[PDB]
Amino acid sequence: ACPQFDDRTKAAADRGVDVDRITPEPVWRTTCGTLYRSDSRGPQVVFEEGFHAKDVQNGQYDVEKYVLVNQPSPYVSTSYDHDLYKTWYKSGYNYYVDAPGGIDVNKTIGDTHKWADQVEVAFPGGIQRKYIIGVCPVDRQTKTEIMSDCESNPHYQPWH
Repeated sequence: ACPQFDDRTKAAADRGVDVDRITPEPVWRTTCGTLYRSDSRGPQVVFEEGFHAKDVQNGQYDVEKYVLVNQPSPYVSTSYDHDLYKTWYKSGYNYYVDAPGGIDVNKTIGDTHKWADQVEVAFPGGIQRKYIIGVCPVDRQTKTEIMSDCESNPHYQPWH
């Protein structure tokens, strides 16, 4: 099965997320399959730092408002869909994530909002580097992964 942790923000790269300010009430992901994140930053920084959120102290904690309007927030978005990179094909990297928890966005705010088809999992306080498996770069012209240039994260620590 998947290990469950009492700390729903075990995955976070940023200490000090205030779980009680997350609204509306979060439905936490309890599975442990691979998740994906498109990002413009290459693995040199992402594997060293993990994914930190833009604004844990003063960002937008309401999940509905954060989906309606992109704005600094305590959340790092990922998706259940390996192929979401093809929509976001101008972001040069597709990161493969194996992290506990996260807020299942469609379970929390419903499945009819603007980004429901992106099947998102939002990580409050981001995702520490030990939960990032690796990356594949994305070719903008063909919208495909450059699979000969993928890279494992030296800091990935398997946990199940």
